[PDB]
Amino acid sequence: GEFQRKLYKELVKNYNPLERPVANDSQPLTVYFSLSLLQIMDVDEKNQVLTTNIWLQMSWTDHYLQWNVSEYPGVKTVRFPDGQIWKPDILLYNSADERFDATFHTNVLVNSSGHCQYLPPGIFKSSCYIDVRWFPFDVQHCKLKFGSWSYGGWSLDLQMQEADISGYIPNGEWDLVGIPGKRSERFYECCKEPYPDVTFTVTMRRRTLYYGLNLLIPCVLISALALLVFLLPADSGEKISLGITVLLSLTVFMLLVAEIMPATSDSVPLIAQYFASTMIIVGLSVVVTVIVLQYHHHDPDGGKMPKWTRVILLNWCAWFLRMKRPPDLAKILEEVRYIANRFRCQDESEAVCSEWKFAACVVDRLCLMAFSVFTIICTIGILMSAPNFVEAVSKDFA
Amino acid sequence: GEFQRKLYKELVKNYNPLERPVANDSQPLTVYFSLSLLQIMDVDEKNQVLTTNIWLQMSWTDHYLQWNVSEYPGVKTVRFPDGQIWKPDILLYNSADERFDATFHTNVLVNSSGHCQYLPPGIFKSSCYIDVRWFPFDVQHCKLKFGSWSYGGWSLDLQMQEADISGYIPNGEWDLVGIPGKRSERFYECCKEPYPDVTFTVTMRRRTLYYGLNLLIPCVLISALALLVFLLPADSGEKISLGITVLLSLTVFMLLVAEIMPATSDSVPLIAQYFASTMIIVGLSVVVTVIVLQYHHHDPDGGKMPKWTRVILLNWCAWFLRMKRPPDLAKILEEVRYIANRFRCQDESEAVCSEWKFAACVVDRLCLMAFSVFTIICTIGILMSAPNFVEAVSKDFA
Amino acid sequence: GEFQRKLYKELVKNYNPLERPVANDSQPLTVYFSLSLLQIMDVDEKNQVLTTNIWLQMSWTDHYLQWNVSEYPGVKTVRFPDGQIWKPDILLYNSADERFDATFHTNVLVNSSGHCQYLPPGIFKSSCYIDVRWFPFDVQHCKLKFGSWSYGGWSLDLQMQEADISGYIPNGEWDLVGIPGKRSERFYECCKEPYPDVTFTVTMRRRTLYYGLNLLIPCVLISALALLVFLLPADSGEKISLGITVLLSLTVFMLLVAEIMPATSDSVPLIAQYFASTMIIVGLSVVVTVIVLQYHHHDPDGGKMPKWTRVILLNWCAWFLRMKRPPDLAKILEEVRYIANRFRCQDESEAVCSEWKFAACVVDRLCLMAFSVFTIICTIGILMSAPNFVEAVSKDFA
Amino acid sequence: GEFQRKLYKELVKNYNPLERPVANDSQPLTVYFSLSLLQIMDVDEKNQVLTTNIWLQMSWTDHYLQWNVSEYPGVKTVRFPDGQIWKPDILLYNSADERFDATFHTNVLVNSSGHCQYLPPGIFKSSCYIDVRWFPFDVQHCKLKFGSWSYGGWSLDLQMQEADISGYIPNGEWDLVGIPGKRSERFYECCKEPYPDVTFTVTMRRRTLYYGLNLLIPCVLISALALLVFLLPADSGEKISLGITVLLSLTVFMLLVAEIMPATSDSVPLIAQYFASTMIIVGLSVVVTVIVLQYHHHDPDGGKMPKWTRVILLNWCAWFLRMKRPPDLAKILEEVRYIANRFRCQDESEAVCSEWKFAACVVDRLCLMAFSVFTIICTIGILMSAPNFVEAVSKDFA
Amino acid sequence: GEFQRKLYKELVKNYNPLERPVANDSQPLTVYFSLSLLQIMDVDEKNQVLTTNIWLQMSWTDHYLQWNVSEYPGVKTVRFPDGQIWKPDILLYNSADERFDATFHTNVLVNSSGHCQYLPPGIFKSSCYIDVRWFPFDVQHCKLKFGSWSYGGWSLDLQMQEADISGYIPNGEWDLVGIPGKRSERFYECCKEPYPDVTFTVTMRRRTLYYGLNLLIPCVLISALALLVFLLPADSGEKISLGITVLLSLTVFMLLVAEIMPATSDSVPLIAQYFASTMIIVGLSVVVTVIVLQYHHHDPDGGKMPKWTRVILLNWCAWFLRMKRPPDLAKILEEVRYIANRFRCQDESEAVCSEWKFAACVVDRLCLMAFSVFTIICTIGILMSAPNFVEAVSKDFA
Ligand SMILES: NS(=O)(=O)c1ccc2c(c1)[C@H]1C=CC[C@H]1[C@@H](c1ccc(Br)cc1)N2
Ligand SMILES: NS(=O)(=O)c1ccc2c(c1)[C@H]1C=CC[C@H]1[C@@H](c1ccc(Br)cc1)N2
Ligand SMILES: [Ca+2]
Ligand SMILES: [Ca+2]
Ligand SMILES: [Ca+2]
Ligand SMILES: [Ca+2]
Ligand SMILES: [Ca+2]
Repeated sequence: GEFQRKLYKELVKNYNPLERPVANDSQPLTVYFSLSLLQIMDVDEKNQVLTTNIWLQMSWTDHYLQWNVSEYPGVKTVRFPDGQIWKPDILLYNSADERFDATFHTNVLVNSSGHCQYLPPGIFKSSCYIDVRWFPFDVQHCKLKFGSWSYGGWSLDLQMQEADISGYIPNGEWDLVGIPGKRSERFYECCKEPYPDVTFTVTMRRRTLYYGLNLLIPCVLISALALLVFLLPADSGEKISLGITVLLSLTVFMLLVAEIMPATSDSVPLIAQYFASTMIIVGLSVVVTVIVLQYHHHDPDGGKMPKWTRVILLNWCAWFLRMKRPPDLAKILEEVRYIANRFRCQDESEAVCSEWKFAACVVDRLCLMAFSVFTIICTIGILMSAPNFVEAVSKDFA
Repeated sequence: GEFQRKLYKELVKNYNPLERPVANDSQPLTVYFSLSLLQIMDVDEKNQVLTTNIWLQMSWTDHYLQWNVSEYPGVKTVRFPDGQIWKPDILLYNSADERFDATFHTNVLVNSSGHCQYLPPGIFKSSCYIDVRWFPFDVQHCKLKFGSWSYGGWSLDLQMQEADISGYIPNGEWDLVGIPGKRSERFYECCKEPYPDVTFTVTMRRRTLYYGLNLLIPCVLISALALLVFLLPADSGEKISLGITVLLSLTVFMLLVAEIMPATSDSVPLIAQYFASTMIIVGLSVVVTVIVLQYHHHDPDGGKMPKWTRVILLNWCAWFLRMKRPPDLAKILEEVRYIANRFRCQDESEAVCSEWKFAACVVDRLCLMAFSVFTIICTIGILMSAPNFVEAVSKDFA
Repeated sequence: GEFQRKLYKELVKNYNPLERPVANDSQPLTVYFSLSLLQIMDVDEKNQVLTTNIWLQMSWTDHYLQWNVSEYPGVKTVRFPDGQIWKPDILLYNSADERFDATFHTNVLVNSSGHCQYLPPGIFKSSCYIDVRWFPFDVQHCKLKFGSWSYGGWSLDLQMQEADISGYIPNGEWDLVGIPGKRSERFYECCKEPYPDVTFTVTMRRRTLYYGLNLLIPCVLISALALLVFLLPADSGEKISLGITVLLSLTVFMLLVAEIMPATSDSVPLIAQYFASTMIIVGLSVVVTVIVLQYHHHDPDGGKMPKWTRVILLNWCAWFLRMKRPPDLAKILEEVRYIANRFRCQDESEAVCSEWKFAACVVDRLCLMAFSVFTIICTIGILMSAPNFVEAVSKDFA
Repeated sequence: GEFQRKLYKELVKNYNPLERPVANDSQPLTVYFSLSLLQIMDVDEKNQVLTTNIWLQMSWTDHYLQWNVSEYPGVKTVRFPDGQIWKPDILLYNSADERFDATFHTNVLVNSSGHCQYLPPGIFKSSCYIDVRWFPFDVQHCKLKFGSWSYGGWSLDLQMQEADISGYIPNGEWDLVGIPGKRSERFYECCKEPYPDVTFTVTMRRRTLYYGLNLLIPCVLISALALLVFLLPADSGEKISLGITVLLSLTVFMLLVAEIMPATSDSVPLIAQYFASTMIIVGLSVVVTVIVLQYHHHDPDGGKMPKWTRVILLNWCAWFLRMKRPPDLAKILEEVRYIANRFRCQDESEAVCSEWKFAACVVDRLCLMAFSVFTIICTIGILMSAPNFVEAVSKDFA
Repeated sequence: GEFQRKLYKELVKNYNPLERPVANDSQPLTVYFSLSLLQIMDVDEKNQVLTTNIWLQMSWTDHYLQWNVSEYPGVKTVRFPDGQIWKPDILLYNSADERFDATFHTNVLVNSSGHCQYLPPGIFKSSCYIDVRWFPFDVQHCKLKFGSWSYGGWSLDLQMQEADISGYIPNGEWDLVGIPGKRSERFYECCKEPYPDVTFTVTMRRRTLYYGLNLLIPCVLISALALLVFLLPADSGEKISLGITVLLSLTVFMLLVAEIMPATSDSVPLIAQYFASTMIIVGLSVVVTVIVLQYHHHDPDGGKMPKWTRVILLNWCAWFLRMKRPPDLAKILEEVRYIANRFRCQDESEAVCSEWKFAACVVDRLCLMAFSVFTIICTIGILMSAPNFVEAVSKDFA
């Protein structure tokens, strides 16, 4: 209207969008900086970059944008686009975005007293260190460092307001514990003046329901299935087939864990050593199966069973695991004697083979017990060694 | 021409593209906002972002862009590019695009009465919560929240017009149920004035023909093939080979389901638990096969069959499943006696082995029936537990 | 030079780049629109977006850009960049690009008579419906809809010129049948004036040499190899091994077909049902192998062969498939009688087992013939059911 | 300084950045165009797009940018950014980049005589036809076509200077043979004036060390391992296991070759037919193994060996491949006769089975020789059929 | 304020942002160039491009931006955006970014003496040669070449300041040894004037903990498991099954190494030849297993054991590896003689078969020892042949 047009023409006249809108040129300009977290887009641990949707909030007082409400009836707020009024140069210090700004420049509301208000949105890409030591029971502290690029503490001092949690969309993968912030002053050995900045520490923890059901339970079931080799009879030649097939199945799980894990080489991930232990147990089960088959397929009278081997396997382990089984009339006679002698020799050889097979079965059951104990101990210890494991289980699975 | 050039030179003179084109500066400016959905580009459930091709429609009245048709014959409409006339700052609140605008700024048609008209296109990227609880029988309600960034209800009030469905290209993957909208007013504890906005809720459901034929039918056939282990004779040593190979085949299906599913950890997807049940059934079939082979390859006289084992397997289950099968003249005689005695002992051992093998076959058939029942029950229950399953089947497969 | 500088200074003076360059402000401005297709970048059937390299061609007459050649010797053409002279706002209606323009704005040549000429290049991203019903023997009709955004038929009427095929780089994957176009007028229930637009329908067909050699021939060979199970003797326990391994091999082909196919759920792709039929045949071969092994490994005297089973398998199918094979002196005698009686019983059991094995071989050969017939019929019928299959084969493979 | 500021203020005055800087407006302006290739970023054969880092070099003479060195001491060169002085509109005709320009606009150095100099860098994306007929022994001729967009030969004629090879970073994958160029004139049937352009043909060949060690040697070793089936004895039932496993291993190599090859359907790649031949040989080896096992597991007296079969396998092939192996006293006698008669019958059956097994071994060795010859011939012929194969081997492997 | 506005209005007046701010127009302008490395984003060896987050630091003296502090109380620093004051055109020469600039243009602080200060951030993408000869024990020297685009040494000479390591975020994958820099002058055969530039050589080494635990240890364990074939008895037919399965497992490791390695064909990577040696050892183990099974399954009296074969295997290798095992009354007699003669012949054949089996076992143990030695030697030699292997192990694993 008439009054709004007159006000807009009056305010722009003799206004420099480069000068700091202070009335004395020496007193610092107080700028209240805060943000409003909306959602966490994707925590890319591969490149150690955090992508978030954040609405910044800046509020300062302008001395040259003040008018009288009575003299200009009706109009109470004026908005200026970029390049028309002075704005603070606050931007993310650790921004990993290519543009390095990642802010949509909107208008700046101005009240009758000149109190400007700036709410620039944007999909920020911060760069924070991401440790995967306790993956997937992981808690991350990503930091957003905001501050004026070319203003000191005696010209533009930052004042902090608490972040706005209201309106935050809950990310499925990550749970937001909170976003505490702190205002800090950095000094240089030039001028003895502060360089304040406002930094917000995004504290988030990873949810383990999806990662659990996709990596932990399948691994446990696969290891328990690999333990089945010791129950198959040695007569059927499919023991090492099952062992090598279950190890081949674990290979693709190892590949998946490698593809989802970063290339960080500062610590060993918990799930990495868990999978390593599981695959090592499977390989040792394969070796044990080879030994058991070597015992089972022992040549008749091809060797002598050692006394220690007997007294251990056939007695002590048998009792421990409840085992129980450890003229022409002369020529015809001389000819028929050989058949029965050969049959007796075959029976003795069969008895020796039966002893060897029972020793193999004893080794099978002993290794079944030992590997079950090892698998249970390794799984429980590795899973419960992670901090806040009980909290994550009670909050995800329950 | 002459008249059009004169009109363009007259309208621009003494015009501020920053002022709101109201005649009183206090009466609110009515802006009619609506959109025209064209197609759904891609529903990215991984990042919970919806990509759509939308033509916005804005219509307001400008007081300073009115002329006389008689005084300017021929010209009835004038178009101004960005930065030359005032436009509303309506933009998507929950836009996940990096630019946060995602609108191609076009010209604004102006009638003789000053009624402006704005139709900015753009590939919007909204951020909506996407639940995968009932995947793939899934219905999504994605929300598009539009509103003025820096205008209240007493200066620029939004009026809603129904979305334009005409011209919508049917997306292959998703079926558009509809796009209802609502106008809501948000109040602050500052000024007791409304802050209206227009939000459109895109209601879409996923089609299950592709997902069905790629995930459900192959899984059913794979489970039915895994059930074949109980039909193979135990004489051929290829039972656990088939079982472990079919489980290895299910492993890649699990990997695919993990790759197409988001990392959301708020609920267990229906197809996720379906695949888990199928693979658990396959693993239990492998365990049962191990038990059956242990029964089949039982050493002759290496143990005693328990009385309960006999009375169950060889009688009750046999009847339930229709089983039927549960001087020198003295020396020659003494020598030939041993051969027949050994043959009789071998025959008795063979009879015991036959009893054990029949018990193994009985267990095989019992487990075949039990696992067929379990697979059918699990598949039917999980598939029919999802809401609107019948609608999706009748609309996709028929 | 002097004359060119004078002409440039004269033309710009009193020129508005916003007015339509018509001499009467009521007669429509004729704009001749045409394009010049250069190459097809990538037909992304996943998102139903077509990417092409197109040089647009626009020609209109400007009334205010006319000068005298004699008065300005030497200079015959003047070029103005964007924002200096009026240009039509023609753009792709169904553009799926984020910028929605995808045009590099070049200069506009102007002749002495004011006939402007505009050739803006650009990598357009159109959105066309892509059906995969007859994949890979597929013919696509993608549509490029061009028209003025904010001009009617009484101010800027579009005139169509045929597309320029000369200079088109032949895309390897797709063969360009042609690009016919049509000019259509859309009417609104407001003003009874046309809204013309020029739309070009890109008609292209997919070449099947690469898709053939990568998907069809390997599938045929894999199915023919799966047919080999019926030729292996049942004595060697590696039948179901071969069957399950060939099915596992087909699994990755199914995964590839799923990865290259869109998520469209409006029709079943031809190659999809072809692969489904092949894998179903392989699974049925596995089931048949299980049945054959069940027949082969039949216990001696563990059951009675049914009369119908005999009269079918051992006679009718045997003839159909040319099968041919369907004091102390008393004690010694009484003792030796048992050995020969046991041997006779073993021989009878061996004869019964031989009958069962011959029945298994007969079933093997019958199923070999039946599955060969089924595979041939399914492959030929599915491949030849597609339209223009003969054209694609004669144009790709020959 | 003073003189530089005076010169800059003088040159800009009465200067139009739109006019061609010629002194007569009819004589053509000579522009010397050349480029300086730095590196080849990536040759994307999938989309037939070449990405290169190129520094363009343009030099023309400006008539209005001449000053006196004595009158302006110290200053000898002036630089103007974009939009301040006239520049040629030379750009890549076949640019596949979305922006279609892909040039970073820098300043233009001007000497005292007005000789301008322009060196705009940029990551160009040209579109060249890429044939994969002789992959990986491939030589590509990608073309970069540069020319003025809206200038003829009588206003702006292009003069060519040889490309600058100095400073070219050697790309690891591709070897740069050279970049010859040619200046050509295109005529239209309008005006009988040339339209010159400068095109540079980038001639590059692919290095085969990486592709060799990753695709050729592994394939050769895999085929040689597949040849081992004929050496395994038929007693162990693991022949077809090895054959089908090696074929399954070749399947992933086929998948890799498909993933690295474009979708071009104009010719069959050399490595494609090489892999096809290798996999066909493996499949034929599997079929031969099936035949050999059918011969080996032949039922005793289940058929008659044909006379031709005998005279070939047991004699001619045996000699060719050095094979060598082709009252109560009556009752007891009548009872014991049967045992020896049965043993004699078993011995005759064993002799027949031994003949069949020797025939199977003869077939095994014959097929070993034949398949070794076939594999060697196919590999050598396919590898040496490619042109410049010897050059690529001597330059990569040596 | 008043003084700041007056100063800003005074400085801009009669200022040309194109002239070099020197007081004599002949003396060179000293520009101090330095950078501040923050983090290494990703070292993409595939395209030989290095992505880093770098804050540039430029400092020069401006003659026209000097004012009096006393005359303008309070204001001590003024900031000008892009296009308002002269700035050096320093940019990365070897930038591989599409924009080629990759710098966020910020304000330029100016002191009372005119000493400007420029700190433009940006995510630079340099192009450096990346050799993978010693992967993963790799040390890279990537070079960042900065220099003025269109200024010589007599107008704008570059002065170098050491790079700022403080504030560098430690990248997980790469360890930063240091970033030494050097200032060099390039001369042309035109003018005998220097063209200085400042280049920083980023020296970084790859950490081997992740690559170690994912590629080296699994390969060692897989090779050691492949060595287990020689321990399995030949009676169980699962030797070549284990060998071919472990080779199939190594196939996916080869695929992973190919996917993570660049396409460079100038040298053979260390891990590439390591994996090649491991897979060659596995293949040779498979061949040895085939030979061993051929020896084990030798037909009775189907050939004669060579004298050299005996004296080697059964004696010398047996001792080397501690092996130990290398009227009617006439008719009945004549009938019973045959049974014992046949049994004696069978016993002799069994003895020959036992000799062959012992020879096979001797070959098995000899090959076990030989392949263990070969695997150990190859692994140790290849791993320790890389330079700084001990440093990388002591710094990553310890
Ligand atoms: N999560 S991970 O870091 O990617 C990962 C997962 C599993 C795994 C490793 C790494 C390697 C580190 C330790 C052993 C090695 C491997 C293995 C291979 C063969 C056998 Br027999 C036994 C064990 N197991
Ligand atoms: N769709 S999914 O969420 O990716 C998915 C699919 C299948 C599946 C799971 C997850 C895991 C969760 C439950 C068991 C576990 C796994 C499994 C592994 C070995 C055996 Br023996 C039996 C069962 N089955
Ligand atoms: Ca993530
Ligand atoms: Ca999707
Ligand atoms: Ca495609
Ligand atoms: Ca490539
Ligand atoms: Ca990397």
